[PDB]
Amino acid sequence: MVNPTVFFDIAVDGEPLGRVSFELFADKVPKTAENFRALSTGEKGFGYKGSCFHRIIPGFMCQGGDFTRHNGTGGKSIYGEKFEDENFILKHTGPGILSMANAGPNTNGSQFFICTAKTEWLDGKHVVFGKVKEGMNIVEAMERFGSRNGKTSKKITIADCGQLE
Ligand SMILES: C#CCN(Cc1ccc(N)cc1)C(=O)NCC(=O)OCC
Repeated sequence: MVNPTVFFDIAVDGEPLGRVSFELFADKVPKTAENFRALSTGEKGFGYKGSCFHRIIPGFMCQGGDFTRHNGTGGKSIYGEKFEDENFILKHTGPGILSMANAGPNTNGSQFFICTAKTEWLDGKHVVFGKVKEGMNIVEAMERFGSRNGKTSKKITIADCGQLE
């Protein structure tokens, strides 16, 4: 019944930066939380380890999770290539919100974003499923490698990831 916690160890051109951990709201969005959790442990045989943050826009969000094409055009969920929008109970209330990227209704895969500002205009369009627990400072450090158009100035990778006890 306690919401799960997952971590990401972040590197910058291969050099360790720090760890960000996330509370996944499995009490409110279990299907979506489970997908992110499993992708984070790699227990299905695929997932986030080694993948990059391909789009980082300071004052907006950091986006990653495209472990098949590395640029925002790929990824897949543990349920198939895509899955439905589970619900929109949770809103984009400020920095640290963890939400699913998508390409239209009912097109969730593996891509996600971490907000670094309130993004209210995404409410009811993107499924919010977690929040940063520890290491928002590390998110803020990653954010400084982004740009207005989202292209990063150094390669930002998930060097390791998994589930915390
Ligand atoms: C290019 C590209 C990637 N992409 C389209 C996309 C997203 C998720 C999945 N599974 C497939 C395509 C998107 O990034 N779409 C907009 C979005 O979700 O922004 C969140 C702030």
